[PDB]
Parts: sequence; C-alpha cells; structure tokens
Amino acid sequence: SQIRQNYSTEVEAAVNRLVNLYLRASYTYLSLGFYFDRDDVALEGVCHFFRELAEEKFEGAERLLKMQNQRGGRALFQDLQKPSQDEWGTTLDAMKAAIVLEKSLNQALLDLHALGSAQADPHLCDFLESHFLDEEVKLIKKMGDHLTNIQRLVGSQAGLGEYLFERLTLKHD
Amino acid sequence: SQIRQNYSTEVEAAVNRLVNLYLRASYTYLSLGFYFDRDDVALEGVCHFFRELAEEKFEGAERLLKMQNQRGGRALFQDLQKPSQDEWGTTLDAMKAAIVLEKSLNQALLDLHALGSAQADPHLCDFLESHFLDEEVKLIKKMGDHLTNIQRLVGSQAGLGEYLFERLTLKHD
Amino acid sequence: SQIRQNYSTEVEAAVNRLVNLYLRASYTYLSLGFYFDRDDVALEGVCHFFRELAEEKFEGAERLLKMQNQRGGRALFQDLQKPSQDEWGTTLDAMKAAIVLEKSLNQALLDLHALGSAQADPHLCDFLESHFLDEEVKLIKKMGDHLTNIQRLVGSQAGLGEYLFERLTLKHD
Amino acid sequence: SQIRQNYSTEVEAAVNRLVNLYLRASYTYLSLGFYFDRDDVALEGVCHFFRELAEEKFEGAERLLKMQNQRGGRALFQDLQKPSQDEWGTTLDAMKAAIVLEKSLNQALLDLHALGSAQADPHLCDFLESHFLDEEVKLIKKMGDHLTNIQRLVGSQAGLGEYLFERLTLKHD
Ligand SMILES: [Cl-]
Ligand SMILES: [Cl-]
Ligand SMILES: [Cl-]
Ligand SMILES: [Cl-]
Repeated sequence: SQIRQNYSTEVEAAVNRLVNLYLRASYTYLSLGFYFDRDDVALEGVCHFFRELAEEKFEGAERLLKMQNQRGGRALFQDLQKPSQDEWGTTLDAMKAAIVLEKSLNQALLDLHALGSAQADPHLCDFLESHFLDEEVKLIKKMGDHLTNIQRLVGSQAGLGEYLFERLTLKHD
Repeated sequence: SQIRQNYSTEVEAAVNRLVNLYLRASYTYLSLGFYFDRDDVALEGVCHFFRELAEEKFEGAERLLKMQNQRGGRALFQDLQKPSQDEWGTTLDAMKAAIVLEKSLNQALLDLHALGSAQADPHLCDFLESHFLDEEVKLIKKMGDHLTNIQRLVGSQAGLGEYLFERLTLKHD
Repeated sequence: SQIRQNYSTEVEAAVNRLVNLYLRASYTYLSLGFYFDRDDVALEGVCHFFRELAEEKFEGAERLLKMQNQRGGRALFQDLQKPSQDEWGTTLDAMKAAIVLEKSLNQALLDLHALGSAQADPHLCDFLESHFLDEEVKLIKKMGDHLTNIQRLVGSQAGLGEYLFERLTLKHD
Repeated sequence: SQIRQNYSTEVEAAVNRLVNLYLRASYTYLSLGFYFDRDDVALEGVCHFFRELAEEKFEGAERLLKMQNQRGGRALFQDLQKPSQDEWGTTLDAMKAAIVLEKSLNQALLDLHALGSAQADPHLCDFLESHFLDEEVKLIKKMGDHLTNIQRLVGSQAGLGEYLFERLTLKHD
C-alpha cells in the first residue's frame, strides 16, 4: 500500500484468520446465550453472561479489522462455521466449553504475537498486548472462578446448585 | 531521650515485639486473602475479609510505631516469619486459624497491659484500652459469629454451605 | 491449573521471589519513615516520603500477587528479612540507601522481563512494562533529583541544608 | 457532699494543687509569648506558639475545676507565682524551658494518677487518661521535634536559623 510499512503478508493473513476465529467465537456465544433463554433451561444470568461475551468477541474482531486497515492490509472474510453444539447441557458443561474456547483464542493470540516478534513487528505485538492478552487472561480467570463455584454447588443437589449460582453470582434482572 | 518520661525499657521492648506480632498477623492475612482468590478456591467475600484484616493489622503496627516515637522509645524491627500455612483449607479452617491468631494477639495485648500496670505507665495502659482491647474483642466476636454460621451450614452439603456463607454473609461485588 | 496457559514454573517462582523483594523494600521504607519521626531526627517531610514509598512497594507486591493468581500460579510466601539498618543517618544517607534499594528492584524487574522474553510470555512482559518499569524509572529519577539537591545544600552548613530541603522540597503539613 | 462519692480528701487537695500548677504554667506561657512580641525579639510564630499554650494550659485548669465540682470537692485557689524568668533568651532557650515545664506538669499528672489508683478512684484515673495524659505526651513530642530542628539550625549562623525556624515551622500571618 501507499501506507503499508513493516507489515508482512504472514501477519496480514494471520490477522484475517484471527478475525474468523473471533467471529466464530462470537457466534458460539450467541448460541450459548439463546440456549439458556429456552423455556426448558431458563437461566437468565447464564444467558446474559454468554450474550455479553458474544458482543465482546465481536468487538475483538472489529478491532482487528480496524487495525488491518490502519496497517494497510486487506480484510478477507471466510465462511463462518456453526458452533460445535446445538444444545449445551448444564451451566457447568457450558462454562467448560467456554474455557476451552477462550484457551483456543488465547493460543491464537500468543501464536500471532510470536509471529510478530519473529517479523520484528512491534506495533502488532503492542496492539495484542494492549487490547487482547490481558483481556483474555482476566476472562479465563473469571471463567475458572465460575467453574470452581459451579463445581462446589453440584454436590448431591445439582438443580438447586445451578439455580443458586445463576441467582447469586450471575447478573440478572 | 529529651522527651522520654515514665517509659520503661521493658515496655519499649515489648512494644517492638508487639509490632512484629502485628506485622506477622498482617502477612498471615495477606496469604489467607490471596489463597481465597485462587481460581480453584474462588471465594471473593472470604478473600476480601482477610485482605481487609491484613490492612487492619498493619494499621495496628503503625499505631504502635507512632506511639513508640511519641514516648521516646526506639523502633527496632526484626525478621518477619512467614505464615504458618501455604494453603488454608476451607473457609471454616481459615476462620478457625484466624480466631487462634486473634486470641494470640489479644493475649499479647493483655500481657503488655499488665506490664504497663506493673510499671505504673498509665499512658501505655490507656493507649491499649482506647485503640486495641475493644477492637480485638469486637473482631473475635465477629469471627465467632462467622464460625457458628459456617458450622451450621456444613451439614451434609459442605460446598453449598461454603458458597452460601460467602454470598450471603461476606461482603462482595 | 484449569486456567494456566503459557505460564512457566520459572516465571511463577521468580514472581514469588519478586513479591518477597517488594515486601522487603516496603518494610525497609517503614523503618526509614519511622526513623525520621524520631524526636531526635524530626524531619516530617522525609518521614512522609518514605512512608508513602512503603505503601507504593506494598502495592507492587499486591499487584504481583493478583497477577500470579490471574495466571494460575500459586503464591508462596517466605520469611521477610529485616531492613539492613536500624538507624539511617542523614537524609542524604537515607536517600542514597533508597536509590540502591530501587536499583536492586529495577534489576529484578529487568531480569524477570528477560526470563519472560526467553519463555515467550508476552503477558508477563507487558504486565511489567505497563505497571512497573516506567514507575521505577520515574522514581529513580526523582530520587536522583533529590540526591543532587541534598548534596548541593550540604556545603559548610549541613543542618541548615537538611532542614531547608525537608521544608522546601519534601511534602509536609 | 450530697453528691460526693468515692472522692478522697487527698485527691481533692491534689486536684487544687494541680489547678495552681496549670495556671502557673499558663502564666509562664503568657510571659513567653509577649517576650517574643518585643520589638527587639520579634519572632511572631514563637509568640503565637506560646500564647496558644497559655490558652491550652488555662483550659486544663478549667477542666480540673469542672471536675472538682462534678465530684463534690471544693475548689480552693492559692497565690500564683510569677514565671521563673522575665527574659527568655533565644527560641532554643525558651523551647528548653517549655519542655522542662511540660515534664513537670506530666509528672504531676502521673503522681495524681497513682494517688487515684491507690485510692481506687477510677473516675479520676479515667479523667486524666482521657483529657490529660495523651495531650501531654503529644505536646512534649512536638516540643522535642521543635528542639531538634532549632538545634540543627544553630550551626555557625544562629540568627539565620532562628529566623528560618520561625518562618518555615511555626505558624504565622
Ligand atoms: Cl467460499
Ligand atoms: Cl537478622
Ligand atoms: Cl520458614
Ligand atoms: Cl494568701
């Protein structure tokens, strides 16, 4: 480009791939959120938690697209695969799937950071450090805290514990 | 000193010892607080309770140091031993350890009050009565109230009770 | 851990070591502060300067502990050695000791940054860059500015200069 | 009296003696204050410091008189001796005389506390602890801090140091 400088084709392509991963994650969270709004699941706080994450992941994709243009690369969109499940089980099952999803996004961020470091692209590396790495660490810690609280509440009364977690930890309304 | 009056070497030394005990207690509460912030423990209200106590105990040490100087004694600092445990078990185990810790500080306050009385040092005795004795009694009563509520919640569903205590009694977010 | 990702045992251990160093530094500043509150030293602005630094260093330790948990490592506390001196001499002597202390913390930060870089741990590296490296550079510059002003004020009237520095540069009030 | 209870003649008399000592001290501070307002001394901050202390000492006498009546004793006033000096020398000389005066009041408070303790008069003991003992300790610490700063400022330029202390430490504006 007329503005492109120190921006490799390898980073440009990995950025487009990462946009796809973030949009896939956003779509997964849309499905999780609406599952918990089903009349036969009915856990409002869990629904809201996952709908909020759908928006957060979309915003990540949007920031990557802004950056792609700021650097002179070209956004390229690919098909977005549907989420891995149509029904997400219990809050525990869903929170486990979300932590798996987030670890996968985190590894993709770390892989892209390493590519940027290898390509001597400090703007890329700073961008990820400033807007993605700590955001992801914070979210994974929150999800782990949630998992431990959900697990402690299973005991021998799973329904009671799932209700109490939704009412007393998750935001509702 | 040019200001020292009615201030025995015995009281001066016991004051320095008490500073060490309060800082040791503060450090114990720092460890308790961060244990409960672990992703595999995740009891925010318990963490906050103990972090608040770390600050309270530090403030006690600071008041003793201010007083030492007001009286013309000389602060002398010693090594601070690490807390007695690296992992603190359940909320019940932790609250039991805290009550044991507080009873030990209380006995040290009472011992110092008795030394002051024996040395006819009424400023020392008033200082402890005004800023430490009732504060400690109030805290031990609160901890006993907490212990009884934690114990009543164990029954046959320990995880459920530990979650409910943290959510409905301890401050969180 | 269930959340731990890209977090080496080497970094986890060095983080615990750094917490010990920050708490040791905090304790050193507590001793410096109270020394200057002695009736036979009586330099309020110097006392306040060092008590403020005790709090700053504690806050550094607290941030490291928060981060340790965010990453899935485990805080491990060790004994805290007492400060290197019981009496700190003149304001000049104290400011010299503080700059030596700060350079030692700075080198520990740089060493940990290098370990993080070697381990491809960009979250660690960003954390130090964002919350510690510049804070330390700013503080060392301030301390050097203070040292030069204290030194210029010694001349042939040391007491006069020590009073004037405390009154016209250091905060009191 | 119709209200007197647990109030010994020994305490009643010592209270009257202590009123005399506080009024004597108040008169000493009036003389110190006006000395420093002389056109050939002219240290406004020193004058104000001592005039404020004249009022503080009077207020102590007034509290003792209120208490004497609250307890059913009878105030008995005696002649008030003039201060020990007509001219008070330098700020250093004056601050030294004031610390000597305050130590004498402090010992009288401690002696009265001991008499009250010996007579099992806890209202007397509490009264002194609540309104006199710590007030006196705080004031003596302030005076010692002042003495150390005045002494550090003497060096080889006494006039310069006396001016700077009055301008930068004592209240004026
Ligand atoms: Cl296609
Ligand atoms: Cl040692
Ligand atoms: Cl050990
Ligand atoms: Cl007469």
